[PDB]
Amino acid sequence: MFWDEVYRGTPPWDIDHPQPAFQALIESGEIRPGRALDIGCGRGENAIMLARNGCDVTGIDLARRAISDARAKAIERHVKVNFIVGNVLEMDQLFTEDEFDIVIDSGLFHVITDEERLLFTRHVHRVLREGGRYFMLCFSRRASRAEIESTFSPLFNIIYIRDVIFDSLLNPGRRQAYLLSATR
Ligand SMILES: Nc1ncnc2c1ncn2[C@@H]1O[C@H](CSCC[C@H](N)C(=O)O)[C@@H](O)[C@H]1O
Repeated sequence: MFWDEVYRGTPPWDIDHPQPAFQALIESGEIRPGRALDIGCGRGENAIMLARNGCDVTGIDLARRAISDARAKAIERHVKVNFIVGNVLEMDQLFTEDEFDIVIDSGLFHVITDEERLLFTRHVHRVLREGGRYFMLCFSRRASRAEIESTFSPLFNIIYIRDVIFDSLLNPGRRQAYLLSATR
């Protein structure tokens, strides 16, 4: 399966630290610690950072190798995180509605197929608590912001879309990104 193949190596988003956009949300107090879900969590850096800052954290990813490596990191860093193999489009089998204070999405929405985009937003909306926060980080230009807005505004109250930086292993390193903050 494609995502098993990418985690045979180190893809360009697979940095050795959490994304600064999410870490800044924690360090500024914009996010208050709570029950958090990291969808498409990859090798777990953002989920582990959330857990080290007092969140009760679950991470889900399709790729068993990413989940296994994420568990290894959690053990290495003496942090408790529930890392599970699973499909975000089947979360009605894994989580309840209204369960999570925080859902973070670091590059998952970016790779959801256009056919499944509406189903994706419904699953995310379902597991977010009333008044919870969905944070979605993706690559940015002008139409990138317009499609984020059109995709999420039916189901979510959009709080903001913010220009931020994204760390990567690419040869410019720091790239341009958009951060969506939204509630239900
Ligand atoms: N339907 C799906 N359900 C759960 N995870 C998925 C998925 N489709 C793709 N993914 C996962 O989504 C991730 C996007 S890459 C982002 C990885 C991680 N959040 C990071 O910032 O490093 C990949 O790890 C991929 O395996």
